[PDB]
Amino acid sequence: KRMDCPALPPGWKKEEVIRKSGLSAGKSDVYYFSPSGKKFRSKPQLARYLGNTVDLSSFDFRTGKMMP
DNA sequence: GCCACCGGTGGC
DNA sequence: GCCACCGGTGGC
Ligand SMILES: [Ca+2]
Repeated sequence: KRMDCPALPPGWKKEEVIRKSGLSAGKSDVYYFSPSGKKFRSKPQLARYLGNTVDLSSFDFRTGKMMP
C-alpha cells in the first residue's frame, strides 16, 4: 500500500513491494511516488528529480525516514 | 512501447 | 558477501 512519507516534501508516498518469484522471492523493493505520480527506485534518481533545494543527505531510502 | 518485475554487479 | 542501483525484458 502507498503510504504517506512526511520526511519528503508534501504529496510524496512510499510503497514496499515483496518480490513474488525467482531466487530473490521474499526480498523487498522500496518505491516512492511523486505528487504527480512518477515512480522512483533509488535515492540518486529521487534526488535528481527533487533538485538542490531539497536536502536528502540524512534521508534513508529503505526506511523512508530522516536518519541523522 | 510501456513498465512491473527479477537478476547482476561495482564498490564497499 | 552484501546491497544500492539500475539493466533486461515478458506480458500486455
Ligand atoms: Ca514533509
